[PDB]
Amino acid sequence: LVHVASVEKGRSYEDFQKVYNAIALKLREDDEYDNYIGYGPVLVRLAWHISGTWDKHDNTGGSYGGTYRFKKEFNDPSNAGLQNGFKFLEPIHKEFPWISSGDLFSLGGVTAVQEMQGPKIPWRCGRVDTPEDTTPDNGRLPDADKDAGYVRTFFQRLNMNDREVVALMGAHALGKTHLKNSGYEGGGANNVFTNEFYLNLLNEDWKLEKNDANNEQWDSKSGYMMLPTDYSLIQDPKYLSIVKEYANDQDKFFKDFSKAFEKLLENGITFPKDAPSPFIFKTLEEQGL
Ligand code: HEM
Ligand SMILES: O=Cc1cnc2cc[nH]c2c1
Repeated sequence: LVHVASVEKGRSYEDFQKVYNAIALKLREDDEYDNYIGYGPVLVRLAWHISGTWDKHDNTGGSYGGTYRFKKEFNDPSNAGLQNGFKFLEPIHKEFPWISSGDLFSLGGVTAVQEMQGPKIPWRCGRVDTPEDTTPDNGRLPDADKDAGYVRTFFQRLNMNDREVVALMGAHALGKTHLKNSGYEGGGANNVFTNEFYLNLLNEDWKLEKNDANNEQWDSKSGYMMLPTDYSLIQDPKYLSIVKEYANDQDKFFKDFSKAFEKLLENGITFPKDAPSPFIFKTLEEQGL
């Protein structure tokens, strides 16, 4: 399976910056969502889940086809809660009907990260909607109740190594878990992108507890929580070294996350040699907007 990036006809950087801006302005406007967390975290999760279906072996899944728009994927139990992100993006897609679904979902994630003061994430356009029969089956997204060995093996399917996995997981600084969504509850409720995931892992006094859904999760008195898969990053000595690195170097985390997140969003896509270079969008703040 080959998916060649095809730039939306006649579109250039300015077009996608307009879309970025519309997303960012709405992020600013709809500030009440999820007890004032806002839509930032759920948009990042959405971009990851539409990408995380990829299988390097046969190039099925991936962000390219925008298949989350189809009920099989939309209704994946692993995607519970993401409908909020999709609804957020609906009016953006109405305003810019020319953008592909894959481009919109992935751009939503990039916009969210940047607007939440995260690293710049270069982003390339050209994903093309594919038919409903190309929607990957449920069950390609990761379980949270597993250990480091599971996480490592899982991410090999997405062609991610230890450093890429540890960097990507830093997105768990964002937002919170919702019992009704995932069977996990609580967390920092933050909407600012920092390396705090790693500092929390290393610095909090974690207690393995059972939540109201009868699932185990690690909790701190400060009110933070870690999934078993999160906590596995300090149980595995190779992961632990990287956690310590990011806990002690904000810039390095930002740079590595940016690369890994772009890679994640671009897995499965062939970019022609004469495709535009990746765009780096200005934040609203950089634009004085
Ligand atoms: C082993 C890998 C992973 C597991 C098991 C996992 C699992 C979860 C679970 C269970 C939640 C709670 C969802 C809810 O109840 O609302 C969550 C939230 C979230 N995840 Fe992950 N995740 C993983 C990797 C990632 C990656 C790679 C990213 C992005 C790079 C990411 C981004 C997020 C974000 C931003 C949230 C907060 C969503 C919100 O606040 O609504 N996760 N994750
Ligand atoms: O409190 C830390 C925290 C916040 N959000 C998430 C999401 C998954 N794991 C998390 C942990």
